[PDB]
Amino acid sequence: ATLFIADLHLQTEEPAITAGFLRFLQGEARQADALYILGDLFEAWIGDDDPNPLHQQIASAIKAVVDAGVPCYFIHGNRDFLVGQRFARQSGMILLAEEERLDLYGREVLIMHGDTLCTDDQGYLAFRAKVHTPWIQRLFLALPLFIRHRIAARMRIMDVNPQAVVDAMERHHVQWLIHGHTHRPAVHELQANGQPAWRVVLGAWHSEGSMVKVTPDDVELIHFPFLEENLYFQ
Ligand SMILES: O=C(CCCCCNC(=O)Nc1ccc(S(=O)(=O)N2CCN(c3cc(Cl)cc(C(F)(F)F)c3)CC2)cc1)NO
Ligand SMILES: [Mn+2]
Ligand SMILES: [Mn+2]
Repeated sequence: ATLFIADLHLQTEEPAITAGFLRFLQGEARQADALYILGDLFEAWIGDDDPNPLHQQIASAIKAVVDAGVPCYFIHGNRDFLVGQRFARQSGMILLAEEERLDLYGREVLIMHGDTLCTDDQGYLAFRAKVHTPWIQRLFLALPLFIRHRIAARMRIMDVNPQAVVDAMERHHVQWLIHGHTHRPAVHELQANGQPAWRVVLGAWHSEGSMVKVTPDDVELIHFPFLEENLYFQ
């Protein structure tokens, strides 16, 4: 099976989500053919030179999955668009483009974070265009770390446009799309390329975890607890 997760929004102040993700990496992920992280792995990112200990803790845990034979892939979210090749090397992850078409057991599947499908929010899309401009990213990353941290602290949900969904699935000629961003886990039926098509949405990790599991036989949207919930009787 191939696994998809997104919208964990990991951060120091939410250790329960981190512990849930570490358990996921040490258990479920080790049995997978591959693990894809469709953006918003971290609640914030100001560059790969950040000494935040959580970053190294997460990189080591993902690296252990990769070393166990499970390739891991990352598409950027709107929270963590500055994740770069240094973190890719630390974690063993492979960075992918904003849209990718996958062969999953003979099923062609488009994957993306999902924010680019929210074409009704033109203000957001203009902000996105600016922070994805390479010369702007370069200038921001050149600032001292302490300045970047102040900017980020100081700076501290839209849904998809149905026609943007059809356009993306016809551009890639797929009948299956998996994304996150909207935090509304669901399976939507539509029509694309003259045939029934499906859009599968991941959940954010709020109280419990969420993943999509693709097998040769089906597509599974799965909700599971962060920790081992030991039975006990009354
Ligand atoms: O979860 C969700 C969220 C719902 C959708 C909300 C969309 N809005 C949103 O995401 N905002 C946002 C805010 C702060 C951060 S940040 O703290 O990580 N960090 C990033 C780098 N960043 C920067 C970069 C560059 Cl290049 C240039 C500059 C500037 F401005 F100084 F020039 C700053 C400083 C701030 C990241 C994202 N959807 O699924
Ligand atoms: Mn998110
Ligand atoms: Mn997002």
